[PDB]
Amino acid sequence: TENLYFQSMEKYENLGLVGSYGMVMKCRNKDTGRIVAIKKFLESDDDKMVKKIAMREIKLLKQLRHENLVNLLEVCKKKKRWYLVFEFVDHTILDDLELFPNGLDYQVVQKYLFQIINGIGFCHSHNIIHRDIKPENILVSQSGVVKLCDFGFARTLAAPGEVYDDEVATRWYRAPELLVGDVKYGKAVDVWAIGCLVTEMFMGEPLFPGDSDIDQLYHIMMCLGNLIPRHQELFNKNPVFAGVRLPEIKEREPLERRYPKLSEVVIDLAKKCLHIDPDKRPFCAELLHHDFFQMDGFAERFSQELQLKVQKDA
Ligand SMILES: Oc1ccc(-c2ccc(-c3cc(Nc4ccc(CNC5CC5)cc4)n[nH]3)cc2)c(O)c1
Ligand SMILES: [Cl-]
Repeated sequence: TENLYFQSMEKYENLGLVGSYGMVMKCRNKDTGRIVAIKKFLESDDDKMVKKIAMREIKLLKQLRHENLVNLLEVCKKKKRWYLVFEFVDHTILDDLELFPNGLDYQVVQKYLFQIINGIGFCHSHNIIHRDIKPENILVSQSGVVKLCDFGFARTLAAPGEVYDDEVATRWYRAPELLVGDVKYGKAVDVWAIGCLVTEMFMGEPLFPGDSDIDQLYHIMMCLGNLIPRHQELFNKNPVFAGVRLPEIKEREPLERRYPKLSEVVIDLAKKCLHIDPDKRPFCAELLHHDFFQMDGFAERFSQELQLKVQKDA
């Protein structure tokens, strides 16, 4: 079955390159009519140890089955190349943000955020750090079901140049530990990224839109103050930053000063996610029990709502 063995690509037709997401093809199932999204995973099966490691990744995808994650449907082979087949979701959060220049309605933000935190939380409990949270990487169904894509397979088989392209593309959402070169980052980098989406979704403005990694740090520190000493040490030892000094800042512009209309509950949520010290950020499950989701029983009501959406939407 679609779970047991490699399937064939004969039943698929190409419909233009999806997206952003590397080489991800939009295809249609000739037999079912189902529209799908196909990514090229392996170039060559030949390397015996390589294949060994690919099966390790595929096995993990098949175990990351969740309502708020794009589903891997099947794996196909053609010649020496392997292709992962994912579901095709209607649109992205970025698409909604471009229709709504003043930000999203409060309840739409609650529903999108709750789902994002839920999907990320599941990743963390399976020892996966998503590392690529941004509006374009968060898909939305016609029924409003959020689905996270792009977490691990393509990134491992990637060039030093693809690593570099990724870091540039996610620049605005990268936590300070990443920007200074901490290679022992943890799950907390996703929480930071979620923090970034809070004010963006409400205000229709990116939070820290820097032009470079030094400029990114500057935007972060102007709002949130000095980096922790561990981060300063990494910065000073990082060849990327040779001849560059960390921002000194006389005047901090705190978040509530920048967005004085935002309620204290919303500000509190963002600040929790945006701790400069990643140890001080909450974990995902704690976030879902913030007042922002719990006032007027939103989280409870919405969990039931979401379960019916999911079952009739799929
Ligand atoms: O390792 C990987 C690599 C790639 C993916 C991945 C899986 C699925 C998708 C995907 C994207 C997508 N839908 C989509 C993507 C972009 C747009 C933006 N254009 C708007 C519609 C006009 C709209 C819809 N459906 N499925 C994208 C990437 C993945 O899940 C894991
Ligand atoms: Cl859909």
